[PDB]
Amino acid sequence: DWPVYHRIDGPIVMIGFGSIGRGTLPLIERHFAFDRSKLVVIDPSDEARKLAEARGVRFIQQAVTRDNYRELLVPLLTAGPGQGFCVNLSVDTSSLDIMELARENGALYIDTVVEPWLGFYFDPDLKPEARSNYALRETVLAARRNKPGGTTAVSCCGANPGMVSWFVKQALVNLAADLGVTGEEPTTREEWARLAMDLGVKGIHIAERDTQRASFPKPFDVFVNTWSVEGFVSEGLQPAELGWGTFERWMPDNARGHDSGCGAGIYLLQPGANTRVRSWTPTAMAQYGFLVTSNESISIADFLTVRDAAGQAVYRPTCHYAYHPCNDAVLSLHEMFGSGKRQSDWRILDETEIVDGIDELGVLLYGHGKNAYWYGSQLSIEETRRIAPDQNATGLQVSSAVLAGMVWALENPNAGIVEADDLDFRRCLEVQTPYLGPVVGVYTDWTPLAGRPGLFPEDIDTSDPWQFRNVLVR
Amino acid sequence: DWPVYHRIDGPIVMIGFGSIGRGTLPLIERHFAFDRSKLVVIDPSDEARKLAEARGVRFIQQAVTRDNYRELLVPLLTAGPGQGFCVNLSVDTSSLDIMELARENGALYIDTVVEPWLGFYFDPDLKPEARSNYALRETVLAARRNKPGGTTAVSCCGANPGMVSWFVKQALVNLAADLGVTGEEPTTREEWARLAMDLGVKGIHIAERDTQRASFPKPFDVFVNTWSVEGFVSEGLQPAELGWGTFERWMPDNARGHDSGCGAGIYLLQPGANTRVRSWTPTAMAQYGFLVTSNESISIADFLTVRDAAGQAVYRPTCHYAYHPCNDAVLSLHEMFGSGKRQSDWRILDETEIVDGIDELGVLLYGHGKNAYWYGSQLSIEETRRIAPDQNATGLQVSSAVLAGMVWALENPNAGIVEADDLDFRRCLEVQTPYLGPVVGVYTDWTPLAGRPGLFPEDIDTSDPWQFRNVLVR
Ligand SMILES: NC(=O)c1ccc[n+]([C@@H]2O[C@H](COP(=O)([O-])OP(=O)(O)OC[C@H]3O[C@@H](n4cnc5c(N)ncnc54)[C@H](O)[C@@H]3O)[C@@H](O)[C@H]2O)c1
Ligand SMILES: NC(=O)c1ccc[n+]([C@@H]2O[C@H](COP(=O)([O-])OP(=O)(O)OC[C@H]3O[C@@H](n4cnc5c(N)ncnc54)[C@H](O)[C@@H]3O)[C@@H](O)[C@H]2O)c1
Ligand SMILES: N=C(N)NCCCCN
Ligand SMILES: N=C(N)NCCCCN
Ligand SMILES: N=C(N)NCCCCN
Ligand SMILES: N=C(N)NCCCCN
Repeated sequence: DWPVYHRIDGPIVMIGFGSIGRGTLPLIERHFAFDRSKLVVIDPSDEARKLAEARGVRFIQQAVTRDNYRELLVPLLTAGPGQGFCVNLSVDTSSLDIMELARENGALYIDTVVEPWLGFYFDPDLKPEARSNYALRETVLAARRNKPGGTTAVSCCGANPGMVSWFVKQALVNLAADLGVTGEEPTTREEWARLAMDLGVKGIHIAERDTQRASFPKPFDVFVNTWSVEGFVSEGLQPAELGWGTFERWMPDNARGHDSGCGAGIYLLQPGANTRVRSWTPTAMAQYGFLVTSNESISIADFLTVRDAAGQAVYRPTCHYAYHPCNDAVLSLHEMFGSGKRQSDWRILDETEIVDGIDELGVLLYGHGKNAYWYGSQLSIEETRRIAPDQNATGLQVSSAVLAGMVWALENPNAGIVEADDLDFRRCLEVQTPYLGPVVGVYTDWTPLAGRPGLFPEDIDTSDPWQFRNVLVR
Repeated sequence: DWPVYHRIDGPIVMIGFGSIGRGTLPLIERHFAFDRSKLVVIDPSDEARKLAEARGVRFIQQAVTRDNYRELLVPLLTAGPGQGFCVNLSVDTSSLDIMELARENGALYIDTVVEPWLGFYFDPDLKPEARSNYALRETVLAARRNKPGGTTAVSCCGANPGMVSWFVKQALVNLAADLGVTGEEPTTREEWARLAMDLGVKGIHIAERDTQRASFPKPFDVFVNTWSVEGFVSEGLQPAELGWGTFERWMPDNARGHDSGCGAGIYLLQPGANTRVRSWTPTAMAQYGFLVTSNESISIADFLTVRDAAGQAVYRPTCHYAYHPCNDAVLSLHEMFGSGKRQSDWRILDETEIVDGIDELGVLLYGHGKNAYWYGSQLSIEETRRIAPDQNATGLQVSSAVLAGMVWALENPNAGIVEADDLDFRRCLEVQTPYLGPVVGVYTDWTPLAGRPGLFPEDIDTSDPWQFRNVLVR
């Protein structure tokens, strides 16, 4: 039967019961021991309430806000007898404030995004830089500097960000092995960074192709996606953003850096979901991805930074998302950007609506001696239905990563604020792999210069195919 | 009972029997009197042969080429007893050479594109300028200067180019009435051009939204369209191209003009089917179109040019395509450009495969006192099936325009080389209108600056919303 990893000896408070909460709840029930009445779900949606009622779980129909979160969450998280777990799978809530509250009260915490309080983005007073995931991540880094150690809080532990950090580590190990480089895997951050440098990894795409499709065609004036529409649109309207590698010799005129912080990022003064990059996955082969911001674009580049004695970066990989969402989401983006406004309605595809497809999600490491290597999951909707209820393949990659991070947090409960890059990647993948379908590593000789130049003049760098100059669609 | 407009007493030579030839043959049979034995279809494909044989029509299974066209076509065109009609609905053949051959032999001619001989669209030694539709059209204008008058040959008489020239005239008439501009309806080119000028028409989009969709979803690695895939891809890879208005104050850095010719055009050093423009149709409302080259982008701008005594243009409208094809074609373009190569297979949607949808095709005249006015057809697939066989809504708009052009040519058989702008628009619409479904005019207050500026800095011209600077997606 399914492994029960740990007893949770306190309340389990799940904030949000949308596509990911719905997929995560059954895994929590499956893999942890606890009295059923310890778990409570908080979400303002009537749709969510009705579903929770049908699952027989406690439900509080309330939006968590800047004004109520202390009065609501402190009693719930401290109900006893021991340590509770705050599982934050919401939109419109501050990850940082809720994380800090959980830690203050001795509750474990996990989320899948650094989300701000409602109102953050649609404010005309914010400069583009302040709307970046780099800036949001810096709030978490500052929180950790201010309060080192303490109760474990896992930031950004979904599929991507989250699982893909573990895939990067596995991929680096595999690349070394494939070269005949034997000897123990890295143990420390510096050793991981040096492995990437030593292997000559220039950069990393989070290279994803979602091929799920529904039994109904995309409706006019409806945004369709396989996970949060609100979340995807919000991030798609944030600046295009990337971890910025030391090898890069060019950036766009509308690229900007940061005065402060870890030093690993740039952003572009244009929306990520209307920015295309040339990328590749095993099933897609060459494809366009959208350069949507993501926490791990920064966090992986930061993690794999090698510095000199003076503290200047001497090696860092480029890292960013290259997302090809499901076809109906591609059409939804074309519709939304073309109309200059959000659609009147939206829907997230349910497993009962999906006729076939996979969520092919992995990491594409490039620039090393074997050109490019993609490592990741090819989870199909058919396999998903066999192994976990109430979610599609996109959802299961996320919910199983949350499961893995929860196991890690329960196993390592005094680790302070951590990102997926800080966790034991082998333990996490051990927990997650039963939910990932085929997990494979594939080399390719494809580069962004394949077939170029064509019929028109292009500004390309033929000396270094993987330069962002060649990847960015201009 | 369907009107039988005229008897055709000579050979009817149909070159090409793809989507448009298949839709056009039954209209020819319906609306002209002739012995069926006098029709001959020429196409290299087995598929075409089998369909022709099923219709009991003479078929010759040959590709027309530069090497064979004289020896192949002259006996067919001159078989008698009367004047023949060459109906050219092919790809990979020279419209100019066939048209000249038909004229030399006293046969009427019609086509829907200025096509070059096979090999042109991918000659690596061709400069971008030479790949433009402006350049191709100039070969036709030069032919007309060399041999004025004579047997009628109608160049570019499909839906667009073709029908939309007639819609522009009707739209100018309607605008004059609504804006209270007094004067007789124009009856010469110079009078039409002066009317556009007097109305303050800054520019025109050929503004199209195809919403046809099939009973099967888009297959991976298959290009799907509602008319020629080979044709659409070829034109999509030609430079983005537009008739260039005197009101325009800016053009992009990669825009180029022409040192000779009618003077009406610019092109961009990028492919038209990967170039987006902000546009509008009644059903789509605000949408992206692709800036795919089209003969009428140049021909309409040229037709509506007012020159001073010295022969310098003092008024000319901007004119270009803003094409939103069917959703499966949108996905096909994303796939093709994203992969950097044509898909391995393609298909044209048959009426038997299409579940619903329309081809909304009209002209959007902008910059006048009522902002913008769209005039055109909203033909549905359901109506198409009721009124004409063997074609979808896209096809019927084209085949019915060819029919109208044929009627006009028989009624005006010694008019020389003409474009759709040169034909009697009321007569042509009288023939075509039974096949166009709802034909409507709609005003809108939408402009390309709607909702702009937004989240990010943009290079806009706030003084004049309709500037290309604002329309082009950059
Ligand atoms: N790291 C990853 O791989 C990854 C993947 C998917 C989603 N996410 C993120 O996970 C989160 C959930 O995604 P989803 O697909 O379940 O989204 P969803 O849109 O399906 O659900 C969001 C849910 O949060 C709710 N909610 C809104 N305001 C709230 C508030 N004030 N308090 C409590 N709940 C509130 C909605 O009512 C709702 O049911 C999103 O923030 C998201 O961007 C991360
Ligand atoms: N003006 C408009 O509105 C408009 C609209 C649709 C199509 N078109 C144009 O009409 C033409 C036909 O379009 P379609 O949808 O029927 O295309 P299609 O791709 O369906 O058919 C083209 C046909 O030409 C053939 N052919 C190829 N090479 C040939 C040769 N050397 N000699 C004779 N025949 C040959 C194919 O075998 C074929 O059956 C295309 O050139 C096109 O771009 C114009
Ligand atoms: N990383 C993001 N920007 N969003 C989360 C995407 C989840 C789909 N695998
Ligand atoms: N992941 C990093 N960028 N740095 C290491 C942080 C370690 C937190 N305990
Ligand atoms: N005008 C073109 N570039 N192509 C012909 C388009 C036919 C769809 N109405
Ligand atoms: N349509 C033009 N641009 N000029 C007028 C041509 C008239 C051909 N008899």
